[PDB]
Amino acid sequence: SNAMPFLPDPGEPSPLKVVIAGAGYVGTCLAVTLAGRGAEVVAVDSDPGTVADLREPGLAGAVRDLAATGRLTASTSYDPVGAADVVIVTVGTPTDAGHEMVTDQLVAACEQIAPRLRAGQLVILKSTVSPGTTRTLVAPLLESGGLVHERDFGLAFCPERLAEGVALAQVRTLPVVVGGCGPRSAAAAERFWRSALGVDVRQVPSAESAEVVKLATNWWIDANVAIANELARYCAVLGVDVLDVIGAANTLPKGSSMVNLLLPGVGVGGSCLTKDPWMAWRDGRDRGVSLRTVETARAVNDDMPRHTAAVIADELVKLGRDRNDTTIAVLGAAFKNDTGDVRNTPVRGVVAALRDSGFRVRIFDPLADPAEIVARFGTAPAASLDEAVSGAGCLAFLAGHRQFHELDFGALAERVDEPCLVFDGRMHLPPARIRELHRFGFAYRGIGR
Amino acid sequence: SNAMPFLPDPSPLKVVIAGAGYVGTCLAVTLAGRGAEVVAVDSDPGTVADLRAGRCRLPEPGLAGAVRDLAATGRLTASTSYDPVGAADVVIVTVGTPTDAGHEMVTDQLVAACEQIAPRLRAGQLVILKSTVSPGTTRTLVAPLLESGGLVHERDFGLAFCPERLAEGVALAQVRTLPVVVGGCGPRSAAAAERFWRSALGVDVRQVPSAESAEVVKLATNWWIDANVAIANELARYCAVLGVDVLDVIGAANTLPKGSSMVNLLLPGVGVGGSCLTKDPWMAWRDGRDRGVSLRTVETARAVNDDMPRHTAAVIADELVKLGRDRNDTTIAVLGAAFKNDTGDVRNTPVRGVVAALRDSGFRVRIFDPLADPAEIVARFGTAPAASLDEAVSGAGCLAFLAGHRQFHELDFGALAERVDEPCLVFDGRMHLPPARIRELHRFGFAYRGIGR
Repeated sequence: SNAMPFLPDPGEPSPLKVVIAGAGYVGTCLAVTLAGRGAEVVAVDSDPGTVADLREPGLAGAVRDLAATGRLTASTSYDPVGAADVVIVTVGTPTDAGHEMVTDQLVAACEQIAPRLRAGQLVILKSTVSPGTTRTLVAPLLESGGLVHERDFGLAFCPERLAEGVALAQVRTLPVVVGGCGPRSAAAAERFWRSALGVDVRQVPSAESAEVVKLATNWWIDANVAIANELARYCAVLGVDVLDVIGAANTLPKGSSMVNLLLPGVGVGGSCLTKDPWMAWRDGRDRGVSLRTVETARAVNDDMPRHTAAVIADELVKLGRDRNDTTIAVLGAAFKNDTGDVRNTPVRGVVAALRDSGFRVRIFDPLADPAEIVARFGTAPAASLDEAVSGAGCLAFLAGHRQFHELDFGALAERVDEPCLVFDGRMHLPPARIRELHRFGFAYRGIGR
Repeated sequence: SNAMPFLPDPSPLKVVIAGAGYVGTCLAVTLAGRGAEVVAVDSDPGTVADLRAGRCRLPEPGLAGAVRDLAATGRLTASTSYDPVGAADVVIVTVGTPTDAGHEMVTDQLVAACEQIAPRLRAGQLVILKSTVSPGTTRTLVAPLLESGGLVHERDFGLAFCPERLAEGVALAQVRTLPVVVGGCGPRSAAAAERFWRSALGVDVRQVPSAESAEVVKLATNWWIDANVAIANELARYCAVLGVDVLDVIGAANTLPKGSSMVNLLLPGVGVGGSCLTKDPWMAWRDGRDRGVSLRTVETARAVNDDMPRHTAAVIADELVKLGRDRNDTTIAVLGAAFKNDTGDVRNTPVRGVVAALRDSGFRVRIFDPLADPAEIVARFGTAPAASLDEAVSGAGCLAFLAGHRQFHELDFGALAERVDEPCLVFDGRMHLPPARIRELHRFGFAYRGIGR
């Protein structure tokens, strides 16, 4: 009979008790941010390794501090759901070869939460799902234990909009999109994010609407990266620098803000950009809508790793080098800068295409695990940066990690084999920095640069 | 004598604008208004005689008045001859650059303009090309033509490209709010062009390393816009099958910072018109193709936006069928024929495709745009428009807002409900009415529908 049914008063002396189902990257970033603001958070993950550890810049140096305050704990069991105020589901939602969502992890998480759910609790789904999942799949699974959503517990979908590399800085200033499965669930979700995170909230009329926001965002990004890569390939045949063009074009106000030509790269990786547009495409296809912009964006960005390798080989040929006298040092293997995730990386495609022509390739990413490189590239990486760059006739920066921008190129020039080509895939070095490389005797070339 | 700069440092700045079209006149009046002496040179004796008398046939708001006043100050004059080029400080080329069926630029007007300017060029002058051209035109086509008279560009005279980024409808009100992109054919030409725009226009300048780079900026902008309207139109068709409002989605998505600014999902519509968006991407595609680069994003964006007029008509007919209406009891009042809101240009509009597709399934269609010329509608749609808003809406079983003019947002829908034939469908194509306004329509007895609304 309450006016605020699914959430206590934010000025309550007792801490807010939060349970995060799925202690992945999104899960841990949210856990540390919530715990840092005074909430008692339990991270629940099926992997015993992740759980034992808990018990991204700034993440490891914040999980440790909050685990010591006692506000951040972890469990393999869903038993702490019963004492919780808010349950946030961030478990994996991978797609199959046919771009259909694999509900196995979500279904398992919901089947475990459902009997432990208590009236008055708030449940937020955060996993990237196909539209209608919160209301037609998740809600009935959570209702098996006798409760009814919106009436007994609040159920809302809230898209994850974390930027890998600057996640902990961006998380606490960015507005949260909230799609409630009803007016009670929508009000509780907004009240939660505003008090627990200190962020603004953008309400949408339904959970479905909030599910579309996520897929529309990744479709927009992936398709704009495709415009940008083709623009780079076009600038390349004109002898024009694409970054000067993008910079000048983006000074024009248009739509809600500015003309926003995204930066080009070596291709697109991660879950978000290579799966979410295909998921929208399949969902649309099953409903009779053809998403041609997705089809084209995915084909354009999937051809970039092979194109990047062709540009490298062509630029090396122009220096009088080839697959017989050049060893390529690939610096950066992750898709996202300031991350070490190589699960789905366009670097894999570049390396494979260079090795397909007959080139000797060395790999070095300072943030990636060596076994992760072995499992993804089939070869062990270089022991250190010096082992990778020594005798290299090419330095291919296929990830723009902070550590690569902090390097001394004057020292590098003394280790590499001259003439050495520096290929700027995802560094996007400014004109002043490019002059430094040439001064040390380096040949500089980039995608549309 | 020292090596000269390509611009002076008491007497007013003398400017000659080759091509007194829309872009030409907007620039002429803006330059003259700030104290420059401008001569507009046009091949059409009609345009020249008008500007000389203070007349302007262009609808651009504030333009015919700006002409009127500046022609009276004597700072704005016009000529059919290129003879005033010799007394000029700065020569700005804004002549037409249409494309053919093959998306190849038709250089006839540009070549004629340059062949006339070349023998009149003197050392130390500044020449700016502003026409939307294929990359490399300033340096490989225009420069040799201007060098026939003995001079050498960058050494003897300044040559720079600077893209036109005028917004039709708010041109004069925005021509000074926007930084000018300057692509010089050298450091001397680049410095003179920046100095010119900063002093003559009072705007900031954005330098790019070459004329080619500045030529790409224009084509990249229109390619980005056209392709981002295609993403938006498909997103609307997708939201439609989900029963989700596309504007709530776009609004929420655009709250995320990304790239240089924000995630910028453009607004959906009934298609794409005008010279810029349907020709500039195809021009880049054709230039890339000749150089071995496939612009697939352009191919898809053009196909997606060309299918929108037919799709919009199909949605209208389907929504009318669901109401219990058909081509036999419904007359459709199409309100708005211009592709751009708060403009009356119907020369290349997706509204033509919608109307034609509705008339292809036997529907009676009335057209009413308050800003468009009636002869412009007759030439494009083959039929005369409605005499007034009341003639169009009277007995209409459908009100299809295919342009979002300010005039349409001001209408009394309580009053329209009494004029239309009930049940009446309001098709929202370009109005983008908020949820509160849609509720008000339902309360007058209107049926409301939009693609992805």
